[PDB]
Amino acid sequence: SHMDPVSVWGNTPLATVDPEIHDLIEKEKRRQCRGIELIASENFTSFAVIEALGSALTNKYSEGMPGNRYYGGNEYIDQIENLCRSRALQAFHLDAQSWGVNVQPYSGSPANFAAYTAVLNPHDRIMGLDLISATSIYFESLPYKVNSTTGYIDYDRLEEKALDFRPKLIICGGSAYPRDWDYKRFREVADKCGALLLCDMAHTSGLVAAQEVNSPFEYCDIVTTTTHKSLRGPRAGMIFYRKGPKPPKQPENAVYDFEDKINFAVFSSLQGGPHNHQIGALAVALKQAASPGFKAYAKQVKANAVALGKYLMGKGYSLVTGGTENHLVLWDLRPLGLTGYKVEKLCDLCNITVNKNAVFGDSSALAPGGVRIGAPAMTSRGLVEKDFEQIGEFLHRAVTLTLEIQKEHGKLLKDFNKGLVNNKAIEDLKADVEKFSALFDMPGFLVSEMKYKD
Amino acid sequence: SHMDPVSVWGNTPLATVDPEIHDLIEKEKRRQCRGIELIASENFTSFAVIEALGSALTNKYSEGMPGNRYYGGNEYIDQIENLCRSRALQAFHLDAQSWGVNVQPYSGSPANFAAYTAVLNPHDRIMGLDLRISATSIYFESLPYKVNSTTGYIDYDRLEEKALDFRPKLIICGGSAYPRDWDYKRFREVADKCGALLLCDMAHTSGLVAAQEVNSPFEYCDIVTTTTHKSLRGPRAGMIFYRKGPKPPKKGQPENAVYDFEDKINFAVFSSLQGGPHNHQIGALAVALKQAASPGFKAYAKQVKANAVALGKYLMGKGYSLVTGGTENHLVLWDLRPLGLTGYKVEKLCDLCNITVNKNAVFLAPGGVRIGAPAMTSRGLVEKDFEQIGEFLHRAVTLTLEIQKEHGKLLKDFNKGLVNNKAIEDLKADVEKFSALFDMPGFLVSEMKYKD
Amino acid sequence: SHMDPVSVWGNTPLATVDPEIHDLIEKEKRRQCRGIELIASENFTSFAVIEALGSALTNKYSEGMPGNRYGGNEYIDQIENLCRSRALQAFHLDAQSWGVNVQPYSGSPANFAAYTAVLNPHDRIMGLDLRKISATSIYFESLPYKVNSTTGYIDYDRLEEKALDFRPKLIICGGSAYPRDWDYKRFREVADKCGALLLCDMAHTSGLVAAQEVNSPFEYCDIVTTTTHKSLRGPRAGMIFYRKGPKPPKKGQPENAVYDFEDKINFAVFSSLQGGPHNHQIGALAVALKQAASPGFKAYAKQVKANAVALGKYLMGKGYSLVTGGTENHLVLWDLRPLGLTGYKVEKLCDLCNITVNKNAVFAPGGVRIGAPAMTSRGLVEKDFEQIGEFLHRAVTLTLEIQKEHGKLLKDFNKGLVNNKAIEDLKADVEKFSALFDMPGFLVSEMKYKD
Amino acid sequence: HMDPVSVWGNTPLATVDPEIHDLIEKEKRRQCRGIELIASENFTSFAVIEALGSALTNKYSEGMPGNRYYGGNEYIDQIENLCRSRALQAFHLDAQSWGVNVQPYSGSPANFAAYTAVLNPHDRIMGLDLRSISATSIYFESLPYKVNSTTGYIDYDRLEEKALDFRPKLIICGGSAYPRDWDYKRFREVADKCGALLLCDMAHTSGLVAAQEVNSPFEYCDIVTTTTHKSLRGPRAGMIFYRKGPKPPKKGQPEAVYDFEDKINFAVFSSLQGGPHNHQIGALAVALKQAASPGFKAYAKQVKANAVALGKYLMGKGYSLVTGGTENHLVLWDLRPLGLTGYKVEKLCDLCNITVNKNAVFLAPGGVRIGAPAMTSRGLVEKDFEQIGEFLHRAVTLTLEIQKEHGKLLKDFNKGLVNNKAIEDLKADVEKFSALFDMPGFLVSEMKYKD
Repeated sequence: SHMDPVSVWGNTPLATVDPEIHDLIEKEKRRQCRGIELIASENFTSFAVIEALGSALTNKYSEGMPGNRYYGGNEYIDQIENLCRSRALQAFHLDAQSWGVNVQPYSGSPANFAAYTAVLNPHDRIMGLDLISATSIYFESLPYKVNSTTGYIDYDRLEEKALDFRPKLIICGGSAYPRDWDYKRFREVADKCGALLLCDMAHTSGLVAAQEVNSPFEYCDIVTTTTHKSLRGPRAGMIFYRKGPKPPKQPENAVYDFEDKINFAVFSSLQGGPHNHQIGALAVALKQAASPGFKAYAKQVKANAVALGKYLMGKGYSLVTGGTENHLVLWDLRPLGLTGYKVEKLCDLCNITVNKNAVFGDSSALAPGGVRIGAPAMTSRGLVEKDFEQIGEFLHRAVTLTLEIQKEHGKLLKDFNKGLVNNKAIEDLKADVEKFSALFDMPGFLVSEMKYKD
Repeated sequence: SHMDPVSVWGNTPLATVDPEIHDLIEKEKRRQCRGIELIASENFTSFAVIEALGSALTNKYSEGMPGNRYYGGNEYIDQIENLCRSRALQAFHLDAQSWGVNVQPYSGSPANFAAYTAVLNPHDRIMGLDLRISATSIYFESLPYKVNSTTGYIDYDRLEEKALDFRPKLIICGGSAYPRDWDYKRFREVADKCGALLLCDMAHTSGLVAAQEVNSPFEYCDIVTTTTHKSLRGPRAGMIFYRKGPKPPKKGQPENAVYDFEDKINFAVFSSLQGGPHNHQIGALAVALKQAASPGFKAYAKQVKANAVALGKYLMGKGYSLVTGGTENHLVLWDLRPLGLTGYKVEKLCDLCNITVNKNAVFLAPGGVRIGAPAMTSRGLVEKDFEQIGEFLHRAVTLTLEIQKEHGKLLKDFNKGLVNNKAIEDLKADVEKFSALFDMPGFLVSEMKYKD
Repeated sequence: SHMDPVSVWGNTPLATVDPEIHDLIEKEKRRQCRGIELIASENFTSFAVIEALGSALTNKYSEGMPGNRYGGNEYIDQIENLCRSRALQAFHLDAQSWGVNVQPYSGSPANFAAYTAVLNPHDRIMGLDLRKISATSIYFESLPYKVNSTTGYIDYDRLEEKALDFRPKLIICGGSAYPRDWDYKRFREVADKCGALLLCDMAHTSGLVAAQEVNSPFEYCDIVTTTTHKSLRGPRAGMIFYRKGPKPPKKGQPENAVYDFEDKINFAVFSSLQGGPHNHQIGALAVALKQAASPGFKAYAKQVKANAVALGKYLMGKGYSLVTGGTENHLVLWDLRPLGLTGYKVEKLCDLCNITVNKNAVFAPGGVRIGAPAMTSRGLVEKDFEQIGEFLHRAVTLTLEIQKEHGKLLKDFNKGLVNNKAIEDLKADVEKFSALFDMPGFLVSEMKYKD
Repeated sequence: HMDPVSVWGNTPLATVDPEIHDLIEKEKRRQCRGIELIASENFTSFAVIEALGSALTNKYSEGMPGNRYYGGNEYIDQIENLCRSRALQAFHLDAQSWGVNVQPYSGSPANFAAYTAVLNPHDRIMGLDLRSISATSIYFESLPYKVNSTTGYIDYDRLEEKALDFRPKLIICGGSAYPRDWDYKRFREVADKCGALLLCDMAHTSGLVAAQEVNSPFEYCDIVTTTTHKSLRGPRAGMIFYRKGPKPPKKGQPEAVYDFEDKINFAVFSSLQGGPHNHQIGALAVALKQAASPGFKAYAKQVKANAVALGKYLMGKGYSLVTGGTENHLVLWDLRPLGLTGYKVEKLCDLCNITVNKNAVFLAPGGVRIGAPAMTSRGLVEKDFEQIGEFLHRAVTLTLEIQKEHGKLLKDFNKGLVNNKAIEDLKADVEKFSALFDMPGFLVSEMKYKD
């Protein structure tokens, strides 16, 4: 009849209001620190970020335009957003006269689409790596591909394809490319065909901020990013855009027209307001990302991926491009006669989380031939090159086990699956993974206070 | 030289890692519980939802397809999303054989655009209330239907006549400033007459819908979308509900037709989810949907409606004019044109008095103000408190009119009477004294940094 | 074997090379003589036009831009130059304010090149009863404006209200079955209020327009398209007229603004003429346009309008209902609903009686559209159109009888259309009537089927 | 009052319009007193011209395929039905396997109606040398495939990779200047491996195809479109062939009929405002009857032998041909080895009554396109096409001299063309050589402008 008291519904902890969800989060906390997390797009963010994320900021509606009022109901939100904006420019070593940033998109993908909406008309032609996204529904997409021999982006064919196809936009960035990007060559191709040049640096934005990979800002018109990957932030989106005078190519005294179009495109995608708690949490992560500690983290992420890749190749496994210059290694399993799904499935049963991933020369996108392995998340748990060699040995045992099950039971998934049940070798591997994982600290929550202990 | 230990960067609380951001959040925490929050799209959600939001779920990648693995890496998020889905159907009294729900969209707006992508091709015709800017207007062909220019109600006849002429593939109902309920039956008849899909964006009133305090869109609409932080009192997140199973008897329809939304909506959402959903939103939303299904939430929803009614009765008793002369939901739309005031003038002055409202068009610069009850109600306010809010609103517009009668109707001229104004300072102080009397969900006023 | 010599395949007349087709054309020549041709879009063009249509012009390729060279195109260019200048002269247009492109194959592709030249794909278009789902409704975004459902006149206030809400980039005026003139001024005011281009498809009334017997669209429209075989009495061919030169004073228009239609229309037409225009249509149209500028053509246009009025006054005197209760142009829209007869029933009964009309929707199509241009061209005047009025009255009287003795269902009604002496008598009466009028375009003295 | 009907309507063109009469007579002379090497041109038959210029131009029909055979459409429907059955017969098509729509005004609108029937807007299309500015590139997403840059043959491997990356909904084959036959087998392979419909626009060689002198696209394509005036030697008109009946064995295909017919007819009908050109359909029926004649087969074979023989002659003088010769009606002459633009050769040939088309070779056009169909219809044979070869050799020779004596920029180069006795001498031999040959379509003996 009457309402519940505010203290009952509104101030009672999750543990009491919703024991089922609380119990599942606790089980997920334990999962995160009792296995080996090699999903290349995942990180373990800081408690500070998580605290800004889960705060009263989730209550605040704001318009979806860059705030400037700095008074009234938006006084503190506007200040938080101003901090997010400047810390963003600062993290990527950008001059505010030449670069602006919008931190309002909910996530990377709506940020990308808002950017496409700002600068393109519907059906405009777009080229990206292996490019069904809204990108491909509402625009005319055509992929460029890696060189069949080297695994690097085939820049000559990129230029020939762009000249034949005439894209209004060329997208840099990938999810599974283990090398850096020749943004200069991309600029040259884009200039030869009249295209805008945008980088989606989602995966390596943390390496970018740490100046451990080439900066797309040197040559790209627009740079978008999701913020939770190597950046180690909340799940949020950002759009960087050039400001001021255009380099010459073009009418006299041309200035970039990106700012208003992008702000309006984002604004019009933000019905009900942005996630101001994400902006607040992103501000915290951008501060942490500008620190000397974060530069060292980013060097360790690269060093860790290199050391895992050296361990794997030393056992005779094949890496796409024969190594890595970033946070991940792409492992080609075709020379073993294995599918990425099989290795991913058996790894998962041992609490090692990887992603099956297509490799060049795959027949069907239904059966990818590789696995993708990233270092950000376990590096954040404090792992260094030697720990990543142990991870290599865990992976070596998992793939070895996968070969044995396949050879014993068959390559058809139905037959392959027979070797996964009551398999002591799997159970032994899984136990070793848990003992190893349990050796490391965990950011974002206190393992000491977890509900499910060892 | 070496990495910071996990302890240092990773478990240190926000107050030490980032005092500036910690401070601004504390100031914002004070603003939320020391003023009068009438933004119709705002709520104050529960501490429990916030604890789920701010948890290790933010680290978990998932593919962006409805989870069914229940083993391995996704074991626990699959269970969480599964509870979110089932609790969603329960909160809105839906039978799983008839209705499915997708809880993966980041927010309401990409939830809507994914719904449109699933069932429409580019350039298909759409009509909505005041639908033009938005991606909806850019990639589809949109024509607005409108409210009757004298009653403020939706003109159902002109809607039918536009629909018959324009032939939309999709008709959208739901809106942000319409103070009445929706004749969804009529919308269904109009949609059936022209062959349109019928979609409700129930964002603002989903709380009342789940509590069965307003008309259920689900009776008549093919798809219902929602943002979950307004009347529903959840996190900021999105859901897409869609019909499943046999389509109703319809002339010329192929025999044994079944709805085909599920796969199309699932693929469109998945293709909009690069890097995965916000699994912390899904967990926080499963907490809100459990709270929405409580007996206390039905009573919250009745109270929201009663509070809006009673604030409206107070305003009209003072001779103010409300669009349609009352409300059937959580808001009141205040027509300020007979006062010779613009909505921005009241919004501005109110803002300076810690009363947050929204200028809003009525029936080009908006001549009205939208005022919502869900936020203040959530702090426990009842009708008599909304009459006190009414009196605060009455003082603010009285002062607004005084400023305009002394300094002028032009904007720069009006902005003068807003500096060093004792009436403003008196209202502000009184609003704060009043606001400090009420409980506040989500955090503990007691443990706040900036105390009274 | 070897090739037939040129003379055997290439110079032998049609009557020998293809007797079946020859006989078919001769039977059709006879059908055209021995019936009352009331299809409002038809005419009987001149032998001179036909002689230029069927000439060696059909062999000539030209690149498909307005010929300006006057070489291998020396003569086709001069023919086209005459065609353009006669086009301007026939419609009383200053060659400094108007240009005309005469290369489109027909009216439809002319309109679509016009749209292609001034609009982007999916741009919004409004036309009369504009949805047959044409390229206009598929590649652009179309929305009809309509006639007042009670008076049958165009509802100019709903038009404006619809255009303010829909915001067309292009408003098309002109119709196939509208029996009144067009307030182009009001159309311009509506188009100006909503930022729309204004185009008139004057296909049906172009002959009346040239003779200045109806309002001229050129006073107010940006573009004017037309097919040339209707009231204009020419070959089947298309033309696009467009404003050129400085734009006239317009609120919110930059000073010294110019029209920019010419090169976009030319390129759009050129891009649509794969393998070149139909230069025999251009020569034939040149002839028709010369004929349309004559004092005889003005009197013919007056007579077309007098004839449609006289027919309308006759049918109304028998108690029939016409949409808008009359006509101001070449046609009459007969509302058959007060009688319980469908357009198809009246249309089929007339067709059996050698009277060719078209079922037409009115404010199953419940009306018939009847036009005066074709019979007027055989020399018929008002008294002769009143006799057509009587033939039409008899045939609807006979249709109402078949439905009254056999039923309003189609299969039930077709019964009465079998071995009906009344139909046979009406058919013979129409035939004896029609046979006595002259026939342009060929010599009845040389026909194969003179009886 | 109105003119008497006979005065405006039955008088001949020479009386009504002496200006246009004169121009057509001059053009008739230009056609029989020059060398006409436009590969898209032919000289159609008098019999075709008589059906083209007939009372058929007066008849309105709906634009749906005709089936009435009674009343107003009695004879038109019979003409159309003959046209359709003769079209199928001219290309040896089982009427259960193939349908044909004969009402498009011309080739280009036939193509667009085809695309409108089977494509949605923005669907991807691939064709040879396509753009990304026809209505095709404007309303669909087009990407070209190209010929091997060094050999000039279609690069079928790059065609395959391009189609697999681009995923067209429609692949178009056919070309305007490709001097070789088409591997339709390969094209159907490529289309199946990428899910595409396969359309052939056979405009240029449909004459060769009907006579089975080149590969039949009907073996491998879903839809075949054509204009009818080229090698087919008919009227300027268009034709859409579409498959009917059982679909061929496909992997995930229900146990499925072709679905083109109703979609094609509706698209064409929706493009036919005011009705088809029924005189074109009549004239086309004549052309198809003539195409299925044993002499037409001899004509087709002769067109190729003339193209070949002119190729071998120019090649034996040192000139380079794209692909080193021809398998059809044209040769494409690569003039880049001479430092001559196509325009410079076309210009000088034109001053000599030799009409050729500058053409882009494998960025001003680097060669010229030469066709055989037109002069082969005037009866010319191999020895004569070698004489053209010699005329052409003299033209290029004289052109090279002017470029040496005056320069490469047209401004300077042009001075060589003034007061050029060699040019004048060549024109006379051209004209004298032309006068030796018959001409179809009109009697040379009866022209106004005699020798």
